[PDB]
Amino acid sequence: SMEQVAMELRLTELTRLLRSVLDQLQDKDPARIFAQPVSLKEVPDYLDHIKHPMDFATMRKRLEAQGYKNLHEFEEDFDLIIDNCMKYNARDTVFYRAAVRLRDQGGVVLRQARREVDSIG
Repeated sequence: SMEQVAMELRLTELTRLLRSVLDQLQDKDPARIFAQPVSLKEVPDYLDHIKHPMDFATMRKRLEAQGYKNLHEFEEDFDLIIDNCMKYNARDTVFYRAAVRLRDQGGVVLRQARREVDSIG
């Protein structure tokens, strides 16, 4: 149907916008602390602590499968990165501190992407 096509084109454009958002968020993590999943070889007990792991590579796979239906779903995954880190790691660690900075600096990027998604429909 012509309707399924137009829907598909909207999803493609949402994907294009979220890709740019993701690149901007990932630049706020220059140390690459959140680039890849926490290694279960190196932290064998991680899943006893964190029930829903998340990282920027796993978000990127989901993105390119057009697996995000809206900005809210994307933000949920971004928030998991930060919130998992802040529970697993103590306050006085390079890891926790990096999460706090990513959170604070991402807020600006997400503030405007919420307006661009409402604006462009």
